[PDB]
Amino acid sequence: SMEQVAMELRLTELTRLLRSVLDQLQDKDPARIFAQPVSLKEVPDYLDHIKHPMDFATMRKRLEAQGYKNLHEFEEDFDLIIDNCMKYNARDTVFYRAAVRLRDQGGVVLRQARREVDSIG
Repeated sequence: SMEQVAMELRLTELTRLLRSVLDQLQDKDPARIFAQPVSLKEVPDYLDHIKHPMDFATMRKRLEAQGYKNLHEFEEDFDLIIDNCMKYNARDTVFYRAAVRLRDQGGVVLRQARREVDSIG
């Protein structure tokens, strides 16, 4: 149908916008602490601690399969990155601190992304 195509164009355009959001968020992680999944070879107990691991590469795979239907789903995944880190790692670590800085800086980007998603529809 033509309606299915129109819906698919909206999804493609959301995907375009979330790709730009993802790039901007990942620039706020210049140490690349959150770039890749936590290694289960190097942290073998990780899944005993963290039930839903997340990282920027995993988000990018979902994004490119157009697997985020709305901004809420994308934000859920970004929040997992931060929240998992702040539980696994103690307050006095470079990892925890990187997450705090990513959260604070990403808030600005996400605030305007929400306005853009509503605005453009």
